[PDB]
Amino acid sequence: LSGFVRPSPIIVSSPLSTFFRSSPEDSPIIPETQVLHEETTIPGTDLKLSYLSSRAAGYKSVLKITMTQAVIPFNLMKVHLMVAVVGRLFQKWFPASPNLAYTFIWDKTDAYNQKVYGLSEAVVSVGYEYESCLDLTLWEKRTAVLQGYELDASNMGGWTLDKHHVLDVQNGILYKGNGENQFISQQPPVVSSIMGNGRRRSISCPSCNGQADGNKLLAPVALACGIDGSLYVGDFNYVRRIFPSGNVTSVLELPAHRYYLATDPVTGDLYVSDTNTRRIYRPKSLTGAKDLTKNAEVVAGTGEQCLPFDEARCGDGGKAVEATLMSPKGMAIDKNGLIYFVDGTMIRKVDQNGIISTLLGSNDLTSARPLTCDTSMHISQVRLEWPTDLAINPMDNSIYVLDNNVVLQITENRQVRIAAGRPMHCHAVQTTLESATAIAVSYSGVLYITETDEKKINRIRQVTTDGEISLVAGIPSECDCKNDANCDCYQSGDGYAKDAKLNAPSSLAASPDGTLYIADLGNIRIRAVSKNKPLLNSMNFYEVASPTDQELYIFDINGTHQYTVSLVTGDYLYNFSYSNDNDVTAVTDSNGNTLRIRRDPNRMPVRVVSPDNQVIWLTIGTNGCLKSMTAQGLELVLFTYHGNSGLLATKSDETGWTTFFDYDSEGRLTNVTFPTGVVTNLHGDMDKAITVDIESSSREEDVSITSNLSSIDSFYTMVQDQLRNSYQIGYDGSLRIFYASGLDSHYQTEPHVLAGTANPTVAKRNMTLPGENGQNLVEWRFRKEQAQGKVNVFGRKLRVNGRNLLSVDFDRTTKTEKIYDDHRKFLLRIAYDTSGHPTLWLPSSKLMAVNVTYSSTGQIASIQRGTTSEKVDYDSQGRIVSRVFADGKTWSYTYLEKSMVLLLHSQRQYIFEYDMWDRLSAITMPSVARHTMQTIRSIGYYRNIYNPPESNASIITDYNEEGLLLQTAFLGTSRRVLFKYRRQTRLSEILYDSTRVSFTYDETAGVLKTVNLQSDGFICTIRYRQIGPLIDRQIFRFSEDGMVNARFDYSYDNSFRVTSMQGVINETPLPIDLYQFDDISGKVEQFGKFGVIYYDINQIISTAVMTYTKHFDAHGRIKEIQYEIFRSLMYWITIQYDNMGRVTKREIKIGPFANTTKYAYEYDVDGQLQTVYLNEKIMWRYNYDLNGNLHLLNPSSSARLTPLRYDLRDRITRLGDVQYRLDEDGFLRQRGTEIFEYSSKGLLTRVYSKGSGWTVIYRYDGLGRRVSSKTSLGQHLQFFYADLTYPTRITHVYNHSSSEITSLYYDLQGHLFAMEISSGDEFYIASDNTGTPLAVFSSNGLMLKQIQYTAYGEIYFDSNVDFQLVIGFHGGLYDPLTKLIHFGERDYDILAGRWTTPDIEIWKRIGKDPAPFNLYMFRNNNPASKIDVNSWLVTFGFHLHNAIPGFPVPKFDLTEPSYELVKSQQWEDVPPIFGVQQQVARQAKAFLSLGKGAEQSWLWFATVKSLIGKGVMLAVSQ
Ligand SMILES: *[C@@H]1O[C@H](CO)[C@@H](O)[C@H](O)[C@H]1NC(C)=O
Ligand SMILES: *[C@@H]1O[C@H](CO)[C@@H](O)[C@H](O)[C@H]1NC(C)=O
Ligand SMILES: *[C@@H]1O[C@H](CO)[C@@H](O)[C@H](O)[C@H]1NC(C)=O
Ligand SMILES: *[C@@H]1O[C@H](CO)[C@@H](O)[C@H](O)[C@H]1NC(C)=O
Ligand SMILES: *[C@@H]1O[C@H](CO)[C@@H](O)[C@H](O)[C@H]1NC(C)=O
Repeated sequence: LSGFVRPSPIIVSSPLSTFFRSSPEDSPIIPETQVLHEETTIPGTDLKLSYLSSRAAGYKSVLKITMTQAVIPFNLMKVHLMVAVVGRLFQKWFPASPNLAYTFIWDKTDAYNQKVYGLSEAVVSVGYEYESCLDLTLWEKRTAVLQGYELDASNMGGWTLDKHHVLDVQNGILYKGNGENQFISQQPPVVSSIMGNGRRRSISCPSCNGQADGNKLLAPVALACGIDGSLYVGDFNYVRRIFPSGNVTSVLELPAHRYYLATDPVTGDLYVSDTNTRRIYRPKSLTGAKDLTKNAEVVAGTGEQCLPFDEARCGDGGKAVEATLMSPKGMAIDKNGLIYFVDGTMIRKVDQNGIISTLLGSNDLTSARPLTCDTSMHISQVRLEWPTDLAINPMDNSIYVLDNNVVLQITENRQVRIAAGRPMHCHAVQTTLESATAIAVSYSGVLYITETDEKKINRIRQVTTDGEISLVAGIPSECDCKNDANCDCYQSGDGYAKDAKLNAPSSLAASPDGTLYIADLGNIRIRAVSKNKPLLNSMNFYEVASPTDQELYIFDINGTHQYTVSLVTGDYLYNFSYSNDNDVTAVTDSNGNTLRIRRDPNRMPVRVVSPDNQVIWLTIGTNGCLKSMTAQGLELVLFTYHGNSGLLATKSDETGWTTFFDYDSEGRLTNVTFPTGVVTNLHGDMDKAITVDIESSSREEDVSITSNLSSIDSFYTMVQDQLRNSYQIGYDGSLRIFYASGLDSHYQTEPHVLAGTANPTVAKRNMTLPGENGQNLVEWRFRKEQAQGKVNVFGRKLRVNGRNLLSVDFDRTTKTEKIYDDHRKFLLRIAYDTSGHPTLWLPSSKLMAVNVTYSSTGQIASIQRGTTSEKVDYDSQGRIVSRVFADGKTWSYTYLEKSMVLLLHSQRQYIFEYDMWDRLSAITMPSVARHTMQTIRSIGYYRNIYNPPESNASIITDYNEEGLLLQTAFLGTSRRVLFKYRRQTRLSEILYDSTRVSFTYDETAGVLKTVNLQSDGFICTIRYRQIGPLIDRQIFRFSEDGMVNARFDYSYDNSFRVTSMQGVINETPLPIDLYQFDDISGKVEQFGKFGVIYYDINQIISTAVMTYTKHFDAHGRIKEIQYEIFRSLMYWITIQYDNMGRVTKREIKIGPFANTTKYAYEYDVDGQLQTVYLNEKIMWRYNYDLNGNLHLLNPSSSARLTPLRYDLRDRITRLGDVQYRLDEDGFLRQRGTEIFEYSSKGLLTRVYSKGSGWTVIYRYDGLGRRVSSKTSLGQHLQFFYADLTYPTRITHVYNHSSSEITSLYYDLQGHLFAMEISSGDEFYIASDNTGTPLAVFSSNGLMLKQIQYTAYGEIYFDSNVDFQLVIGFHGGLYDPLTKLIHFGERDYDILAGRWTTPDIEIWKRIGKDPAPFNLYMFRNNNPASKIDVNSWLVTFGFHLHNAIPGFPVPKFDLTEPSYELVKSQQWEDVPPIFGVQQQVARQAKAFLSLGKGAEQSWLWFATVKSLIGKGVMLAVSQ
């Protein structure tokens, strides 16, 4: 019976529900499983709720069973498909057909109408039928996991509370409440040593029958499974029955020593393959007879050795007892009861009677054939080579025989197929195997091949039912265990099976609960690679942790949630009381925030009691599910469904954002309709990979998403028509990424030291640029100090590329902390509150002790850095009421009915309206200037409508549903900026009335290719070049006459540190830069030509002659900028601070031997510079109007009282004699004879003068930056920005009139200190705290220029007006002709004393924390001071932007970048679109985390009851 090939099933399962939004305020759609994830919020507490449609009843798991790729053989016509589930048994007959398929839609339901829960393994039985032998039918059975019903956490009508948790201790699933379903059983398995240690024991065996957990062993060479869980151990002379208890007895007394064992499933008897005595045994008393030798019933062989090779018999045909045998080997026994023993070199059969027969023998020299590498062959025409082991699959009644590293399976069709392994004659069938010394197979069909050459390979690679290999046990070791016998081959006891280091595994055995038993003779133990189980402590809890929130959870006996523990400090956070049916009813935070909740007699929540004593009422549906959350007055959120499916059909807010949802019968979200009109279309389909196709109906960005779900990883795929993103996700969480840019990061997993093996932790990040030196390696080292049951000192160290950076050694002795470095430079002791909050910061080396206590309602109470401090109070709602300071100042947050009135100490009222979510609705000044505000829902986009008082000139920012900006518009002059988006869901095309800035993205990589402004004959194109995502060459090409071209070249060294900069500007190359850094600490050793030495806070940016030191204060800020050239005193200022930190006394001794100059800053109670002293006289005053309007002042050099006047909108009208003109839409239109042209970006473009007759034009790029300034008088400049760490910090200035280039050098903070001209000149600048140039020196130390600045930094004293400087007051670009400081985005006026461009995003920054503000206020009217988070690494110098990538650089600058400029250095970390990007966002945020009302997607202002009402859909499909 041969020539009949085995069938080919094509089966797929459904993917699992482990993909949800990280910060759930952004994305509702995860098209992995098309599961809707929706957040909602309870008032008073940041605790949330969650929706997850995997909990829905209609979420039916799909098991797509297709049968053929139309290659049906000619003699096959019928298909008998059968499906075996938990008690549901489906059958359906088919006549055969090309590409005939079937979809089984499982109800997650037993046939006895039972809600199954947790994991389930349904068995698929694909059966075919031949035309040749109609009696013989095919059977190829597999398994397939299926998700059951998820366990009800809180019985919220299907909804899920956020920080609630429930543990499925039966199936091994942690159902989190945020949306995660941590599958404990799907993790990599746990090694647990269960018998003795590596020491030996002699032959006589004292203490031979008691308990065996530290019992010494002789040589365990064989193991065996059991239906009683009995582990029959072959300890070289003794068979020992390990009971399912502590006690372990002994049974029998006895290469050829290594006998093998067996176990009947249907009976409890024990079988011995004694090779030495040529017999098969069976004991009588397993508990123990008198003698251990005579407890052995012989089965076959009789000791006498049979014939070697003869085909007649060894005693065959007759009785099995009377026959003789030659060299028996390992064996098994059928579920029927047929024992099959290896003897000699062939398989020999014994039935229920004593009869030795043979199914497959050997010595068949008619078929001494090569190994049939493709198909099956005849039952008696197979040669065999060293079987030596046997195990049977009870699912298929298989026979797995280890034929020379190749397991050749034998099924009931009397055929021989390769199941695993490939010999020398020619997936697991693809690979070759070495030193296969034992086999086993579980009850799911998975094979287990141990491989031990005893030289760096002591491992077990499994083979599943498909024929694919996977390393599941045995780490590849480095130390040899043969030669180095004194090598600790035992490592990581109770670690991971991927991590555990074995030493010659001998035998395997598969218990029915999956606990695979490893016999290890090197370290003489019995390890058990079992399923992952949550631990049980001494108090019988479940200490399950997850450092995605840095938390430890503990559970009760049944596994429900009791406390929540912060994982590092071990201090308790939550208290969860229950009802009598163990359902959650109250929380209690460490500050007593008691979100209590009562239930129906049917255990259904109705009211919700908030910690700010607010009741929140709920309802129920006809399907027993929640419909609507209600608070006082307003119905907050409305939800309706699709009948009794439990699927969310409609989501309504309190506004009218009524989204609809559509589904199939299988529970797949195919259409999400947003009330702007933008819908999405999802083509769900199943193939070789599970494919979904999202179709945004406002774009052309159809994303194809396939899913290669393997038994190794879950290798997903994101495709946008050329760009392929694909992520490796391990079962532990080994998170490896294939971008299209060549960047291949790899996250690794480790067990937590406090938690155990039920917890994967990211500790090491591996990251791969496409290139040579693109190998970052940042690593943690977790370590505790254990003392008497509890953790005392938990330490951790961040390490990049080998060496220590930060020694975070937390202590629990007095709840202190010690963040430090090994070189004794850094020190920061942080004492903690008893409720788990950092209270007192104690740094050292002339620093200040910041102790910060906290409110009893939870929030902050008072910060105090020594003398500088402030105290606040609070209502019952946590609202701050008064804000007193340390200078006697005090603020009054005097609330009203849902509106706030800030009162200063000088009677200025800020009337703020609010929404229920506390957005900005209307803002009233101390005058009657009412800023009424809207947020509406239009066709395709939101509109944030701001309205100035008595104005139709509205500024309106338009947004998508993701929250990307679309359209800003100034409705005064009807100017507007359009954004067009291309395939990589990013900004492509700017458009404002003449100008087009076409971005484009690369096809293979996906980086920003071009930045190409086209406005006029002026062509402004910018092209890039990278190593992966990090730039190497940027190209500046122009096309007009005078303007020049530039191009820069970078270099990296074994990190993401920009090492050497070299560019060429107008065909003139520059000498290279040397940014010599310090990766021992994160410092900066040298840069350019300048050397930086630290003295414990201090800086000395010195050269061999030019020294620039700074002596910081006791408060962490700048205090004394001393500055000597040729080691002689040339410049030193000192600044002493008040109890507010503001600058008070400024003794600027500028000049070598000349007269000193000093100041004094008399502020007011409003906290602003009102009057300024010179050295011995008052010389300035500054009055202010009701709205912070500077309306009387002293000028630069004159002593007049120049009046100023203002209108409703705080638009400036007059400075003394000259009249200003700030127009209808906020742009500065006329200053005297000068009339401006602002652009639609809010950017100054052209300045022309009618009277004085001189024009200034500012050509800008597409990034909103300043490129070139051309005056009509002859000064013609052009800028170039060689920095990418600070992409607005300018570096090189081209001068058309002199054909010379000025290179720049800034300090560590950002202050200017040096200028080198590329025509061969050098300057040594010295700057103040504000960052502005005061003294200009040559290389000879001569004062070439001295400027005395006023309170707003316009010149009233100069030593030379010829040598001008572009960079002026507070580091911005100063122009002496147009009298305007150009910062990064806006333009400050030295004459007006305020801004010119009104901010739009100031309302986002003032809606959170209110303050004395204005639409044009400069530095909160504090024009000489710079700055609490109370501790920073940059203060003691650890500038870890260079060491650790993905970390935000401290932005100690005022020049803000543009919106399109932020998007440019954003390489591929977009706001996320798909759910696998939502998992890499957690493991990049929680890894980078070094320390210990809410909002929406840029919905700034208060909501409007718009035209699309609450309960109606508006849809636009392209
Ligand atoms: C919870 O555990 C208790 C004992 O620990 C047990 O009696 C009870 O049946 C379990 N289940 C529920 C739902 O209370
Ligand atoms: C989903 O949307 C597409 C296109 O609008 C439509 O053809 C399809 O019928 C919709 N499906 C459901 C279930 O509403
Ligand atoms: C990091 O990954 C690269 C390639 O992805 C590999 O060559 C290197 O050995 C890895 N290093 C570590 C420490 O994992
Ligand atoms: C802050 O520290 C000082 C001494 O360092 C102590 O007297 C004072 O009580 C502390 N205050 C708070 C609120 O911790
Ligand atoms: C540009 O060159 C002219 C030529 O005299 C000079 O006066 C001016 O100061 C230069 N400007 C800069 C910024 O170097």
